[PDB]
Amino acid sequence: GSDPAFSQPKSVLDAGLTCQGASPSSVSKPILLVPGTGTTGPQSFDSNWIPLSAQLGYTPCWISPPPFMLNDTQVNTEYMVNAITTLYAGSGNNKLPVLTVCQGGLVAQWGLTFFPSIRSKVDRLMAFAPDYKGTVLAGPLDALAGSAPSVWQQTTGSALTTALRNAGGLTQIVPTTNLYSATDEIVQPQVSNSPLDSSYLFNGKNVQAQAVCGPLFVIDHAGSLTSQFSYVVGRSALRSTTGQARSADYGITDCNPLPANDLTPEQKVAAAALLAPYYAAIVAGPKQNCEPDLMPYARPFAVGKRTCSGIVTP
Ligand code: NI
Repeated sequence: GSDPAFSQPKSVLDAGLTCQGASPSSVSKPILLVPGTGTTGPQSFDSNWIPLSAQLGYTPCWISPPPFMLNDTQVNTEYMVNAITTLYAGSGNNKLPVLTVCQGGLVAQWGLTFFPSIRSKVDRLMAFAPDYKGTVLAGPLDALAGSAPSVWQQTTGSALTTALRNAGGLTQIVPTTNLYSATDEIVQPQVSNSPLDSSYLFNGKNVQAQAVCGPLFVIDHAGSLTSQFSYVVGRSALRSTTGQARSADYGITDCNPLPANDLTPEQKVAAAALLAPYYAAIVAGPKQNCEPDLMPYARPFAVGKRTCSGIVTP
């Protein structure tokens, strides 16, 4: 039951993977970091989970799909599937955690859905503000002529989010923890604490910040990745014997929306001013006049949706 074929040559996918202080071919305790839209690996995790996971005993690794995750999401997924295949064997055929933010969570779940070979190679998934259903703040699909391919695909009602949904991709495939906020200014809707939210996965550990820390708790898109509450939740997921964050680990002791306590003062300042969410506004990306066609492995699950070739059919 082979994997679908990569549209990209494997050497191009290998050029996006980097382990801090080790080689991806031979590494002990790796963790895969998948960045958000408009960012590279370092731009997303420089001030937070690259130094934080290193203190927890992991070798930080990450992918940086070019250019800044603005290309087709299904191509960004190839970088991740190649990265886990590499890191899993690189640690001697041992599962590894994967930690994501924004489109990274949608990339992680796309790869787990359509590339079965990696499903038993990810130990657990820890996703901060993932947009599995996309976002409504991306505008209507009929006013994005020229916008980046991934911006088309993360627009609510896209063929990509439709196919992921109908393929069974809104169910956790490996042990997953999703930490998100109702006050996410990038990903909406996030207010229901229910399967209506873009970050919700069926059977996962879905942690909406306001459900733990109260409705008046305010935490933005970037804060969802760097807050002390995010660190304590993220650390519970990684150390858990269930592979999901445990409600007994974190609690209301931890409801602090500022950069993680174990960060340095320099790394706390950089995390409190992280503009990566809005970095894309200045970066030049690809041009796209219609939603990118779905790869043949996902086309059946979005029948009736409109992409560049026309209305998808069986
Ligand atoms: Ni983002």
